[PDB]
Amino acid sequence: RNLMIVDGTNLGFRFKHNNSKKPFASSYVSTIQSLAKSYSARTTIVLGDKGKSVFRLEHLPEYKGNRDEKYAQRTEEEKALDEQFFEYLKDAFELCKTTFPTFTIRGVEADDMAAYIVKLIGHLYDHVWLISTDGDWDTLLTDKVSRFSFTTRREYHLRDMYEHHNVDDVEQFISLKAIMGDLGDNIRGVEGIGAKRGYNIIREFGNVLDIIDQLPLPGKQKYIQNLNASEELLFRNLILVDLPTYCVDAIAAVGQDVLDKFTKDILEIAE
Ligand SMILES: [Zn+2]
Repeated sequence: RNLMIVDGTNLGFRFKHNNSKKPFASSYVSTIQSLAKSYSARTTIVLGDKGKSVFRLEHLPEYKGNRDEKYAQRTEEEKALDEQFFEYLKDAFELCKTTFPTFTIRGVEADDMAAYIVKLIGHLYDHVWLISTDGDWDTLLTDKVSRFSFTTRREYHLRDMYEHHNVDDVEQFISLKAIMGDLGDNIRGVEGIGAKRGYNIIREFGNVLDIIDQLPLPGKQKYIQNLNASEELLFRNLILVDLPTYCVDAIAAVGQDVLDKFTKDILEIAE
């Protein structure tokens, strides 16, 4: 029997993209019942997001400050549609409450909880299935932990780290994010360095903490020059992207008590 951790808000947004008018709460859970059946999910855990990441906002005050700007310039109809979605989502998460253990810790991101659960109980199962279209969740991939994106109807395994992410492992994917950047979450990257360039640098010099040791790096390229002055940016981004290493801190940032209850609840389910 396997473990299934769903990315609630993420799946919800997929139901929005398919249709912004029609409610989805019913299909949502049913779809999750189908997936659990297929992946012999003996245990199923639904997780959604609730608020900005307290842990991230600390190391980067402007973290995700771009998604706010986008809502500021939305018309009445747009903000309306947006509000609808979030309503239908709240309903969707309520429906789940009747079938699957659901969780929402305001101030903690979903990936932070999924990563904490994976660590905490991942060993109690034969496999762990992450249900998300978000490839950032691929930082949890192991030979016993895999992801499944509906948008592509494809499942992603560790061996697929290069084709899908331009890197070779979980540590390189973290270093690439920290070096490259992440527009979607509004995280500044080394100006001039992208996926292909970032990889090559990593392949030749190693992970971030290894590249910091070697700065300045040889080369007369501007991105190689920009790199040599991003040390501060690198240390920062690394914390924001290194999910498996900072997930316990990310949750504890909202209370040594909230972390305790969530720990108790998980194991109280994986038993
Ligand atoms: Zn997420």
